[PDB]
Amino acid sequence: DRKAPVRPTPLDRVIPAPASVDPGGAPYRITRGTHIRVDDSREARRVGDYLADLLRPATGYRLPVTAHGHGGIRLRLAGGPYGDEGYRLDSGPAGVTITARKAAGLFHGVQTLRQLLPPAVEKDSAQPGPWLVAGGTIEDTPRYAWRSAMLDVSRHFFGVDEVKRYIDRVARYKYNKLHLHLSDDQGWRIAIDSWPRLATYGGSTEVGGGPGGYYTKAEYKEIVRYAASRHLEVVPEIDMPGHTNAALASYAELNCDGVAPPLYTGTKVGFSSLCVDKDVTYDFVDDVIGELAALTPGRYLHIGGAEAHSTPKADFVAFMKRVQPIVAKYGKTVVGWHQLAGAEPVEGALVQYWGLDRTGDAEKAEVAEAARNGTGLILSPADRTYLDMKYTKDTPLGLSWAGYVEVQRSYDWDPAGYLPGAPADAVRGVEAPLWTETLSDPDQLDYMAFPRLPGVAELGWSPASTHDWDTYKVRLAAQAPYWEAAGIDFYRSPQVPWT
Ligand SMILES: CC(=O)N[C@@H]1[C@@H](O)[C@H](O)[C@@H](CO)O[C@H]1O
Ligand SMILES: [Cl-]
Ligand SMILES: [Cl-]
Ligand SMILES: [Cl-]
Repeated sequence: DRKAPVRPTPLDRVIPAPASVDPGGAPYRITRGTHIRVDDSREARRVGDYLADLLRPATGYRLPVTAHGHGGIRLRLAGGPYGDEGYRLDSGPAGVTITARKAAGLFHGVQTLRQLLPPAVEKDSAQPGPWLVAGGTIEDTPRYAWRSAMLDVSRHFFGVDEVKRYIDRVARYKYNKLHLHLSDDQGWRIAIDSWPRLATYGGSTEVGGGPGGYYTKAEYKEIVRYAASRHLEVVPEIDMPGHTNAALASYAELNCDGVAPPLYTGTKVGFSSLCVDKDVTYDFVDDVIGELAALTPGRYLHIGGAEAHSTPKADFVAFMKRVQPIVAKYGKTVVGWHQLAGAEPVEGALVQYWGLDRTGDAEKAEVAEAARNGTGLILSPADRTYLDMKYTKDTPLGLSWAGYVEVQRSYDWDPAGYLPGAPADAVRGVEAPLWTETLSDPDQLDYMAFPRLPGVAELGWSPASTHDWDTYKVRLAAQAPYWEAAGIDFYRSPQVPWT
């Protein structure tokens, strides 16, 4: 009875593990006449409609969303110790009630609810159910405020609809930020009015050659809107001064020798660099950041800064000293890869650490020192959360430069005591980046993203006290029938006792 269990799945069997789970009493059962009761507000109905849309296909129920009556499923905004993202979920014969202070909390409660329901809920045609929800109470709040997923749309371009699909994949696990890697050596993916060729030429191809693509400002705006409806704050990244061949190939004047390099379709890194000694370089950066900031309602702007191997150390420092202020000029908070820690991060900046266990102490120290100086840390170790890394030497896709990364390794660590010498309070959260040198279609993205994606979300959300591989793997194994029913391909790791 894998697809449609006789009894409801345990109230605690969800990912991320909730802060508090108190099972008790009989379950709730959604039936044909169930109404979704919400408060009389736009944001309330919004979450209500979102839930109805997720349930209507598999149940074949009407599931009206209204601001009156005593609906079997109620979403209510009220006071409580749930913060901006937490919620309380009560379940029993009397119905299911999700209470929170804000819409994001109700949304997160919905993500928990869809896991309490059976795998059949993922189907597109009416199913028999039963639509059971374990009885009891769940009180949930997040450990970290920065819980993100990155999608590389530069190595291989993914259109608006494919990005929306990935957004829905991550929304399942309460991620709250979407990092979009909009530019690299193989492509520039955002139209900039002041430099039209960046998109039309710089975005004309991708890894492996052939058609590439890019987002018009309208398309980017739609991605931001869709992400916002899924409570994901979009963090756009324009990598600099390295990983800039797409831009360099589009405008000869940006190159130190004044010659535009060919469009790049390979998979190597670290060979490109903006020309630090030219004034035009900074007019370019200002124009791009200014236009990107205007399209970004979010608080952050990622300027990258990693693998600028064609940029002398002194030049890199000088470059970052000059460009960081540009971000604040346009009202945003700068974010950069941890190499920025070696280039005097400005006040309020955050750095994304992608180091490994084997990274030298000197490099780790530089980042820990930045943390001591007030720089926020986003943890995404290359040998832990880089979703493009192979599970084993036999994985058909992905890379292996950071060694192999099985499911347990990706999950089995604690952000608070990860980087030696770094103050725990400097850790803002975690991120799971999905690079695309080897991935060209949505299904391939799924195979490399799952099953490690839920694990990184747990690290960002769950209390350290709930962290345990032996019990976590059981909750992860439980996702199998859901992904199968939803058509989500995933790596059936031998470390997980799949249900
Ligand atoms: C922070 C950063 O720039 N990461 C680079 C990225 O260009 C590449 O796609 C990925 C491969 O796993 O890891 C590094 O080589
Ligand atoms: Cl999905
Ligand atoms: Cl090459
Ligand atoms: Cl390389």
